[PDB]
Amino acid sequence: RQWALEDFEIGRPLGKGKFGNVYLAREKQSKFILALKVLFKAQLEKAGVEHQLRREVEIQSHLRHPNILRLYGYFHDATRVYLILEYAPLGTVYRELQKLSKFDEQRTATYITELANALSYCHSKRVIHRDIKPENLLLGSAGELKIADFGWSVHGTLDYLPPEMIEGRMHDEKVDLWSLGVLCYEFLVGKPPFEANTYQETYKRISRVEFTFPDFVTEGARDLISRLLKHNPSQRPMLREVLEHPWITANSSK
Repeated sequence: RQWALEDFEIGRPLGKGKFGNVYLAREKQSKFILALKVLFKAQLEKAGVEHQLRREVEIQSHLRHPNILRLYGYFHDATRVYLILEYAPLGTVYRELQKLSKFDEQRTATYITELANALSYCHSKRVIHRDIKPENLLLGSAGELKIADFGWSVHGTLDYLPPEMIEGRMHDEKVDLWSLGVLCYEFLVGKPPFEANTYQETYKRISRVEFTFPDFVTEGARDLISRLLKHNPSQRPMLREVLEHPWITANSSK
């Protein structure tokens, strides 16, 4: 007996798919614009077990940072689950990548700075993500990056998974440093570093950490990406060392 669908006005469809739909919406009383993610119960319980996608609402809801999409709350009815999300007006980093082909150094460094900050905050809360793709990075009103509520897709690939995870071995917070490296590279080059024609060859490249730089990538960029993509998790840097890297501080606007 709290938040309910009747408390909202529904707008245009942001996305539709096998698991549900997402719509623009506005709270009747307040009239504030937001997004409403509608998930079909017949899918959660069936496969994506409600277990995995449940309490994670309480953990996610407790995350409050300018670079993390806010989850205001949630509610349900007989057949659906409703997530009340912050609305990101400028779209995904993914679409922007389709548009520009590749980003410049100033834009790449700023984005990495905003990500490292969100991730450092998440670590202090004992929250670790499992692969972050360009399509899961939304853009705020001022153009800032927002890491979207990890999970709850409506319908991450092998290209973004660190070695320890695809190999089945143990993984920890250092998985986030590897992600940072795949992204930095993708922003500057236009495609992820281990891309291949088959899952077979992709795995091989990720496993053996096989990547190369086009001629236009700078030594400063090449040095950061190289420090981040270390097969051994322990060799990867702390998030603080990334925020203080000479190439970041030199091209970032903070």
